[PDB]
Amino acid sequence: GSHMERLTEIFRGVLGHAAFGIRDDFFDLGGDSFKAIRIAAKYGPPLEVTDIYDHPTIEALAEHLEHASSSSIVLMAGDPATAKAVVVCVANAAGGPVNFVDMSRAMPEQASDVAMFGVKLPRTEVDSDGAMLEEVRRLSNAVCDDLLAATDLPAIVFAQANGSALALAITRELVRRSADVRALCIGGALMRTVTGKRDTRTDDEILAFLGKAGSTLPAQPDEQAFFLHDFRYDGWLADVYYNHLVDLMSRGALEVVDIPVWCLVGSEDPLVPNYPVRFQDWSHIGRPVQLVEYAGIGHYLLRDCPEAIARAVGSVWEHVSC
Repeated sequence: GSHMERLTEIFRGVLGHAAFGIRDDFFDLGGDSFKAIRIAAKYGPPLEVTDIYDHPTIEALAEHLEHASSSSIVLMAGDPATAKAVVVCVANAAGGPVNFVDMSRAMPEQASDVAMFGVKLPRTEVDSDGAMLEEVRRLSNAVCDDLLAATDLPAIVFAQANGSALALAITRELVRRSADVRALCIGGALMRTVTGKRDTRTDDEILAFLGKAGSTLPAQPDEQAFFLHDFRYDGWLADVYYNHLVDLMSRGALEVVDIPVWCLVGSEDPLVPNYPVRFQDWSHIGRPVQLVEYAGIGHYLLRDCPEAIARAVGSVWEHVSC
């Protein structure tokens, strides 16, 4: 029915109880990350997960929906009118712009000149690896189109682990169009040099992997279902694109871009513990390659030191300012 009526129905279904009003905070009574994703998915397209964080009440959220407006990116910090550069952020598997919330909230104090856009992951249904590669091309072109229509500022591409895959695509597209790309920043990932295997693991094996990486899996089976759908989809997409790039390398046909690459890694990351020798493999994509090492931190830099990641993005911009 109405905006607030659908919001109240979805909130009562997702939170557990019906004793809920339109002025109560979403987080002060059990709301979170997964529940916000589930809410944004059930409500429909025009609601984004970040709008629940900027508007954790049903009335304010419905007002936002009134003057709301489809884009492939979402503005998270700064304003392109006053800014000197923009940063396009791609999240890890099962993620999205939400992953950068904290980081965005640190940008005004760590990179005041830089605006932040987050890439939305539609997860379009496809029936083949070739269709998946066509979808990677379509999505990278959509992100580039929306970015070049949103701003004409120098652009930095930031990637979170698995998101690196899509990030690479975007960067390369932006070079084909001779757009103003000045840096590729990648967190908690390494360039893939060998053809990869497809993810045939069980849900429990994924839970163990995420425990090893330092993350817990949600308990609600619907939240788990959405998380695992997105996780396996993103893994498939990234595997396809990295295998394409590795084939290009095998034949010597991967062009090196004159764009610097920053590799931000936590020192205690159990997923890339061989980085001291492998981080330099980003030379296949761009040069020079710079390493920033965060001591005592694991894989999830955006969870454990988001302010420092904003600081790294500001540093990258000032390094490529002139």
